[PDB]
Amino acid sequence: KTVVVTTILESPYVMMKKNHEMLEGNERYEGYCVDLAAEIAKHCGFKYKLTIVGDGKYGARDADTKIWNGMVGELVYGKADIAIAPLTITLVREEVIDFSKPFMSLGISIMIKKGTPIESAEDLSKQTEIAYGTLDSGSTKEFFRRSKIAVFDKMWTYMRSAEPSVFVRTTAEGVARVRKSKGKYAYLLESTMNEYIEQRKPCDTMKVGGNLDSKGYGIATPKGSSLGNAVNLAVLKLNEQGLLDKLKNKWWYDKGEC
Amino acid sequence: KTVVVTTILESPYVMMKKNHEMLEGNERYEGYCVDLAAEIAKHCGFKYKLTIVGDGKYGARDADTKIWNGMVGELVYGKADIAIAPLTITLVREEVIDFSKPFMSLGISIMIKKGTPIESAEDLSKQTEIAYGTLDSGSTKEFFRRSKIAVFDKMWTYMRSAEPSVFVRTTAEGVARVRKSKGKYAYLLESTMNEYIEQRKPCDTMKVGGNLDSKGYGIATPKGSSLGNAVNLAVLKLNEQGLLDKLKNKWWYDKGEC
Ligand SMILES: CC(C)(C)c1snc([O-])c1C[C@H]([NH3+])C(=O)O
Ligand SMILES: CC(C)(C)c1snc([O-])c1C[C@H]([NH3+])C(=O)O
Repeated sequence: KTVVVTTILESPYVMMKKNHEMLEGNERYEGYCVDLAAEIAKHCGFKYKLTIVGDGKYGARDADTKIWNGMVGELVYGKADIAIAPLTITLVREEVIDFSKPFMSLGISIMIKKGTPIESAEDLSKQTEIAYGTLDSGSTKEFFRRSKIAVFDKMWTYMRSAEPSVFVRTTAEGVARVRKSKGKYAYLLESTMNEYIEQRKPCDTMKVGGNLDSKGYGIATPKGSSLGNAVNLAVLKLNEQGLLDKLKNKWWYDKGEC
Repeated sequence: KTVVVTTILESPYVMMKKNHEMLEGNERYEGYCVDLAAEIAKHCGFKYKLTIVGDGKYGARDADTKIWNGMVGELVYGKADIAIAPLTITLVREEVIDFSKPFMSLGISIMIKKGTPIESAEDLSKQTEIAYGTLDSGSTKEFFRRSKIAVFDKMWTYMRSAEPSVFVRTTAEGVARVRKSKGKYAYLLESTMNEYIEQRKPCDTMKVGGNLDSKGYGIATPKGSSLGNAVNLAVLKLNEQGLLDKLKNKWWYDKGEC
């Protein structure tokens, strides 16, 4: 009866509080999605337990074993009742799980270290001196892998063949790579995360150019779950009340460092 | 030609240095195994690259897919040339990878919060008020799962059926659980790690009683790797020179906090 929430450690959506070893249950975490989960639970009238996804993945269907991993897999195989995280709504996932209307809009974007002579995806695709990649798993990588758009196909061809690998395991690694590469590495990630990092010291990164696409994050539930309807209505209510905007401002700008 | 070393983040064997985002390659890590790897490389005359195992696992053969995971899998499938970590030498693993003679001896042991009325495995097995478990994966769990020793069989029966789960994902979680349980949780882990934690503030934990078994950690290489022989001779030389003891004292006691 206690709703099991699967989420993922991804600043500023879900983070461990300072000296968390001394805290219990949900009180161990904080962030945009922690606040969102509380608001949704409050609106839908249920108790919940926040759990961090085991493999630390968002969700992808293995070609080899066909087994969904990450938060999507947790829902598909009945391990969790709802996923509250920066989980991108995609066609492939929509076929196996349900998504509420978007609680946040974003698009793939380019992160560069300030000073890098790049302002668009076309620019990256037309040169080789500045390397570029994405999270080694996730919707961003999948977008490039499945895209037939000329520029993105060219970018994907390069990325999947680049050696050393241009892919990273976490956002933190992607950021560190941009920073330590002296402008020789550009990172492709979702816009709202790009905007978040822009506000983190040493304030040496920036989002450049427009977004490569447009999509959103949604609250996910198992396909056909009765919880889906109510959660979707809560997201809409929260959006209309301005709560969603308040949360972004709180975690992105109020706590900004630049 | 550069030896790929697979290891795992497990204090004090391998740890991220303070403000590591600003460091490159092997310089990002420190610890007992980082030092050991350097000594072995120096003795065998090769260059190497330290890499953290992807799934953060030691190594187990999935029953379902039969696919080895963790550092053992990295060696089995040819992703790494050598594993330098607190990898326990077991019969099952010895059948698929090679191990040098032990570079460290240890045994499964009991970790309790000071004050807990427990001094042995028999004591734990004869009561229910104090819960107890192990790493959710690894040689310790496997020992209990495969054991036919009366006391350990009884302990395993309890552990695999206990609800909530008595298993943890990491040593850190096992320790935090012992500490936050007010003596209501005992943790089963290898002795040298138990001894390490004993030296960490708040100095509220302790190893109690004798060990449940006797074994060791070995440097692992792919089955039949030419690198195995030389690495084994290096471990023996390093042991005879007192280097192995120096490293333990350095990371356990010299840096002790109790
Ligand atoms: C970690 C973060 C959410 C910022 C990013 S950046 N590029 C991605 O593919 C992702 C993961 C994606 N949203 C997903 O749900 O798979
Ligand atoms: C993490 C640490 C090495 C202390 C422990 S404690 N109990 C275990 O099973 C392990 C893992 C084990 N050595 C292995 O190689 O699987």
